[PDB]
Amino acid sequence: ATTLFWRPVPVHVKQQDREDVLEELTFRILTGVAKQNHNLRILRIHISSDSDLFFLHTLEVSEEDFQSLKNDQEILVDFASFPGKIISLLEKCILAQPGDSPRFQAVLTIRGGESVFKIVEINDWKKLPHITLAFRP
Amino acid sequence: LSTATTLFWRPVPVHVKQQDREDVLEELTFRILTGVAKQNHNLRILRIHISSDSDLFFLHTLEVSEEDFQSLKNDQEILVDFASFPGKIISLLEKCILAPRFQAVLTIRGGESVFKIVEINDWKKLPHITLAFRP
Repeated sequence: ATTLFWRPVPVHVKQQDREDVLEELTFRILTGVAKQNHNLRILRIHISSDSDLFFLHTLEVSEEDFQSLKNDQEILVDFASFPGKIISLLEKCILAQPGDSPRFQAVLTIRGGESVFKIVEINDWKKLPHITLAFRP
Repeated sequence: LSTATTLFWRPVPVHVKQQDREDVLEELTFRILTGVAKQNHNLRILRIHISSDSDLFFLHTLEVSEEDFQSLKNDQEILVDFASFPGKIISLLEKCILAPRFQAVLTIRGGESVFKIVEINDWKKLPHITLAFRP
């Protein structure tokens, strides 16, 4: 395994039927091979809280899974360059300030068994979805 | 319709996605019409017509009544109102005409068609607007 990213990121957490709450969530991005298959390279992303044990959101994307994600999210680069672009988007959310425009925000809509993570760019008339991922508790 | 005003009427280079085969680049005429339907509580209506450029053509139409615009406003996470919406769309359409960073994309989704304007950046096709049209 290789930790390519490990630091807190400002995320607007949307709990079920509860208004948005800005929280500092820890993001761990790791790479390597699959546990039950060393012929398959995988990407693992961990969303956690330093003040909650039950708050764990994971996401595994293998090079096979990426081929569907590449078409779904309309990504131009390859699987190797994918974690870098995620890190870049996560960096913008960290450096983002309530005054500047356009502003990048990290959003996590949490439900039962599934949670949707989004990073949007808020311009003058719309929120532009830079990335959309699905995480499991 | 009362006080009808055609805000937009010109062909646009559109990438019409083919499924089993390579997608084709086709010029489609986009018409944006706004007006007042006094038959419906004087509520305003926004019509967008997409048609191919030939004597034999297809016609897909999108209608949004102003009280229904909040549905679209929620789906696409739009921050402006019904009146400011056409201006943003026209702006994106013109960017597609000029050369490519911005491209117009039309794909099939069941019995409907999905129009989309994307911005080619450094790693993906950033969707600036996604609309559903009905034949």
